[PDB]
Amino acid sequence: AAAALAAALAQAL
Repeated sequence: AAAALAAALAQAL
């Protein structure tokens, strides 16, 4: 989940 969330956030920003 760490990675999943990291990635999504990278995209959002």
